[PDB]
Amino acid sequence: SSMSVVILAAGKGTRMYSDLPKVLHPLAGKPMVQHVIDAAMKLGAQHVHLVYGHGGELLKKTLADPSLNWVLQAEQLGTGHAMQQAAPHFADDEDILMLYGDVPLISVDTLQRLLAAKPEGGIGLLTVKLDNPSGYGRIVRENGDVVGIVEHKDASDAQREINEINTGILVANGRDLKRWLSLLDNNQGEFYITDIIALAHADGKKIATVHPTRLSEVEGVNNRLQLSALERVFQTEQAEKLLLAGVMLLDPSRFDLRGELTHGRDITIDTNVIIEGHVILGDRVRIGTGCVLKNCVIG
Amino acid sequence: SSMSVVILAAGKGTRMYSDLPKVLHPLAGKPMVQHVIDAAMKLGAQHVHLVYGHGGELLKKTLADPSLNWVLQAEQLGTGHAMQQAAPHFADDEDILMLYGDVPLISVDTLQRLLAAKPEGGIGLLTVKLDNPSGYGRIVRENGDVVGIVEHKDASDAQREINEINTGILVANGRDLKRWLSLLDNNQGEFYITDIIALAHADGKKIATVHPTRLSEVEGVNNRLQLSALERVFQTEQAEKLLLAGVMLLDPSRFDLRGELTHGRDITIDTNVIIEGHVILGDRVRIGTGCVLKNCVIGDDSEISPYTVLEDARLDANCTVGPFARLRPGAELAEGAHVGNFVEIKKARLGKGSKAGHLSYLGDAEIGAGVNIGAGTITCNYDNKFKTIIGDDVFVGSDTQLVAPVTVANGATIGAGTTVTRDVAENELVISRVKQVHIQGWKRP
Amino acid sequence: SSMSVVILAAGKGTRMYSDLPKVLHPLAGKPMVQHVIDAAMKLGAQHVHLVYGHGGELLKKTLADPSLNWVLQAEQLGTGHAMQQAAPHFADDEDILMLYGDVPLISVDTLQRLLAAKPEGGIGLLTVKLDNPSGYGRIVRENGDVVGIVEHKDASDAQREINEINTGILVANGRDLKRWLSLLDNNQGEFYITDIIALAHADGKKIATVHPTRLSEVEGVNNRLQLSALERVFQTEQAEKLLLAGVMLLDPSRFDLRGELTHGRDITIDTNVIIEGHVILGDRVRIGTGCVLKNCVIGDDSEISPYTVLEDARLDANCTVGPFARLRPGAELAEGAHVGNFVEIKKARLGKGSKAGHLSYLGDAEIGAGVNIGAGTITCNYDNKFKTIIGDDVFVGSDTQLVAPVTVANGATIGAGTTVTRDVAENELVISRVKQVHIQGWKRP
Amino acid sequence: VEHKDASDAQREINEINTGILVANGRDLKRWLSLLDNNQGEFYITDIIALAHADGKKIATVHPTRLSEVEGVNNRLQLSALERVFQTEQAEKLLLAGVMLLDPSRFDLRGELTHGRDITIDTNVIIEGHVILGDRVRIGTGCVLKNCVIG
Repeated sequence: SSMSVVILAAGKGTRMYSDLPKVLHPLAGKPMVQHVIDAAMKLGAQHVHLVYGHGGELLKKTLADPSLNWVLQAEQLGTGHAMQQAAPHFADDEDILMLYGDVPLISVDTLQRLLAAKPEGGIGLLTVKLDNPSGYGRIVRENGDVVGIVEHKDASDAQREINEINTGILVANGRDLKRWLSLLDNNQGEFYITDIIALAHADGKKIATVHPTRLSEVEGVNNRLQLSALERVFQTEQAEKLLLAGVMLLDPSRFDLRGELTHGRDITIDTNVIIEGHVILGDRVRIGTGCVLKNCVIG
Repeated sequence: SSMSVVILAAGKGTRMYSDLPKVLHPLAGKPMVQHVIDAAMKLGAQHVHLVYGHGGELLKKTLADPSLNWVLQAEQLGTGHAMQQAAPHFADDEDILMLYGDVPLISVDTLQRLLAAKPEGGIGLLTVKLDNPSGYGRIVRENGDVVGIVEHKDASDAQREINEINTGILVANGRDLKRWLSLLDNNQGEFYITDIIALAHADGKKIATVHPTRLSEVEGVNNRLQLSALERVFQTEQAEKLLLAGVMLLDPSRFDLRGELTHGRDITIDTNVIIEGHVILGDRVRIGTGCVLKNCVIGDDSEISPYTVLEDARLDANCTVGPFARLRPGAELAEGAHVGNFVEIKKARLGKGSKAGHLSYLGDAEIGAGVNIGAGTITCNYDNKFKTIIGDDVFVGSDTQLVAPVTVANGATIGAGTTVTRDVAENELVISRVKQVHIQGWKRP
Repeated sequence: SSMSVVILAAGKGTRMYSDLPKVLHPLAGKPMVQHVIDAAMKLGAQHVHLVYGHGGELLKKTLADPSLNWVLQAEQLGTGHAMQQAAPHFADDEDILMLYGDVPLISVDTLQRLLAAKPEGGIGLLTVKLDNPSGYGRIVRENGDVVGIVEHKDASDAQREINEINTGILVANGRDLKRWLSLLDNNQGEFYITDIIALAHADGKKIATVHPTRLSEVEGVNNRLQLSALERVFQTEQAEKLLLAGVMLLDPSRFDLRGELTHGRDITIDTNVIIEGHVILGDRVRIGTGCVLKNCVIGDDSEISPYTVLEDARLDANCTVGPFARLRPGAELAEGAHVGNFVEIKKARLGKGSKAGHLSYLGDAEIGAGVNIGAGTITCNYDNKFKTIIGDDVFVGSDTQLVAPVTVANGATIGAGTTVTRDVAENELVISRVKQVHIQGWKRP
Repeated sequence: VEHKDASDAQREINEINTGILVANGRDLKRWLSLLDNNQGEFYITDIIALAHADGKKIATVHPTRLSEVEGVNNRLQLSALERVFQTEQAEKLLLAGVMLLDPSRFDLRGELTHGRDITIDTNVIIEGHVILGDRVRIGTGCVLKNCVIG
């Protein structure tokens, strides 16, 4: 079928204390936002629309990627407003999926379930039930039926018990989406993207929901501590994939891959090895403690 | 107001198997007991009384700290007895807080709550409820009211369910405290400090309690395994504080700070870096894997490549050093200077945009701007030690030995494999040139 | 009493993707199966019978161990069938315990409980209750009485709730065992070892059960991820044992022991140290970050600075080595000797208080006391290899090449950049001195 | 919130409205005739939000027994309340010194004045106002209505 993505990446990463746009900050040595692009590419995303506020120039700079469709924005005034700015860019015959540049770990499977649980003329919505939901958007169901999202803000004591929350990731047809959008108000002062849920049950459409398989898939980065946790998660994952594919790591928690590792059979890698760029290792290679390999072929 | 502290540190750290007094053992490179002193200082502690049994001499030795009031002790015979020995030292108008030298992680907030929940003419007592309380002192309340402490020892099956336990940390007015103390018995054979709780509800005073925010604040060290757990806790804490303040750590669980780190903005530190003493890093500095920095200033935009060691060294902006570089005290790099692999620098300055790329040793050297130090160059500066000086735009060929004192003026060039004993003049070339000698068809052994 | 063991190790480690037999894969640098042998040895195991399918030749090869009794096997057709192949090998008067070559962490205590809870003419069976038992063999009890094992396969929804599962480890008398075995069927197509449980309650014998104290004792390795988890468990264990026995590890999760560590008192080991072979460390030794020590003796009070590698090397007391130093077999430091950065030592001795500080290679050398080896000194000892000898109080200038065989007597001095082919006499100075040649106003390319 | 329009999340709210409440007559006159009919009817429920509206505080106490707020819509419900009411009366007489040989087979429909050490056997009914003196015995099955027994 036909499908495009939009990556929201316009806020101020104030708590990063950085002169570099938050989304450009690297995870396993590559911009958070490239992980999201990469994933979009893997979906078959026909076009990728990137919405940004400040940081514009060196955003499009540090991201060559001449294939992208950039979308300017006044000055962060509404997450929904942002979604309006790209609205005129959605073909009516294509699905439009919404992602965030600071949520780098969202897996394809979880998105390629979202795109299957989308009800014709409706929304596919990603959700997660939380241990402690003590500050997020509640998923408000009636008979287990999604009707709309409640901000932790205006949430009755009764609602605050709603474990299940909004990841902010969702789908919808481009036509239907153009619709639901520019029919929303500003009476925080901003426009909430939340609303198009009730504004969809409004005109009698069904909003389905799938869950990500890992909590980390929907973890957002606001600061470096958060990013470092995601780095570790990402590295543990890579390490376990290499272990299961036959590479011996003498300590997978002291291993780092920042790129690609092609390997043959019966390789041993000791502690504190870092692999950057693209490394090709043949059969029966041994890498001792502390080695750094970047863009190497080892026979 | 007025407030003093007492640090108990008299027991035998037998399970440390050490010739060093337990409390002197370092946490993040500093004596357990100094963490406690430090904290006391941060309270405004007017005086600090330290009670010790054995280890006395090298205790007061390894702790200069001429500001402290030391208190000897017969030979560990009562934790309460210990508290008696410092009792005559408490002014009646001041609060007296009690801490232990082997509980290094106790936060100020937790103590500066204890000092607020102290009831006039009474005790402020720190407590913690335990997952498994299977061997500690129970807090015995009646209507939620603290009345006294029960040792796990003499504790009914019913009492043993009391989750909440005694940290051993508490407050009280110096006057009232002097009182409650020397009114206790020895009928374990010792005197329990526990008792002054009931001996306070005795004369109708109220004993309040606050809790520490982290369990680790009241963790005691009896052995090295315990100390290592606290080291990790302490390091995770520091690491998270640097992450939240804007420093990127590529793996905060493979990071160690043993001292102080002043930093600017957008710094990256890769895995397995250790920071000792006081390190100042400017904006946009990158530290690669495995580097150890001790008492260093690194200027904006410098890059420290993997496995580089620096101590008492200075880099201006835009310098590059490593991999496999060793900078010793006095090592100085001017703006945009480069030091490469297998290079050691001691009491030497390498001027603006100068390069020392490979296999060199530079000590006691003043080197100017735009200088090229070829691979294998050695300052042969030991015979005290003597000074080598090199001006701007000098080219030093590979495997040159500079025999100090020697001066090489600006624009001079030095051929490879040259020994330099005499001074070199501006733009002069010098080549230590011999004649290679030839045998034809030589049979190699 | 009398007791033998059987180690099952015949399956295909397909999910290891390896050309090496699964059980030979190392845990802390030694074959999984050797951990099991080791343990068997510690039981007093009179004989050890090892059952294998493929991988035979290099199994018995990579395992010298001429003490073992090998048992071939058609081609993995029954875990019970395997147990049949060794059946004719069990003496009727001895107990026979069953272990698996890919379960390396099984402790002696757990086996030396199994061997105590064995009912005369019956089975001692190791079991574990699981958080999630969602695929293993259930232990089926009636009145808490073991009657037989159910495969997750054929297990009613009701049975699938049975937390307790089969480790596959068990005991039995050799006589009784020979019995229960060859009375089983093949009607998966194979023969299940499971059955001899019901086939024991059959002839009215009691099958007892003990549990291992740690889940990891019965963890099986099918792949490398699993093996790495066991490596970490094993290393944490070793690290904690060293901490409790008095060694300070600055981060026990970045420590690795692959062999044996004998140690004295008050040793500090910083992060990312690896210990291989057998290492002996004296009192008060310090090992810095990143060091690798293999088969070394380090004397009291020595300091090994960061990123130093040593193998088959010896340091007496008070030596200092590193950072960035490389000691190879035969490297020996006498009391208070120092080796610095970018220095390699091979079959060489550096005598009392001698120094080799920078950028040097010393092999096949006998160097005396109080000797100064200048920066960049090389024993040019390869043309077999020849011996260089240097007495006491010798000064060797920087970038000297010592061309062996050569002898430099006591008190001699050698100028910088000197090639030494001939012997040097007591207190003689030698300077390989040429003449530096001068061009004025030279235009550098 | 009426059970009707109640989110799945709200439906977890255990605490419910008895429909009993207080308020000043002045304030009450106010809150009332400021309500709509847009079930078609006017809900008394509303004056709660229409009170938090003009910034007043609505407190709440609970009854000590569930039966205090039990409503009768049918006779089965009424019979349950009858039993509750009779158990209560019976227990009050037991605690005040009257022996009932089976307080679950006793019925008081009115008032019983009594003296000391009275025994009442099973299946006695007391109607109107009955006065019993000390040490009176009433056997099984008796019905007393508006009687004085010495």
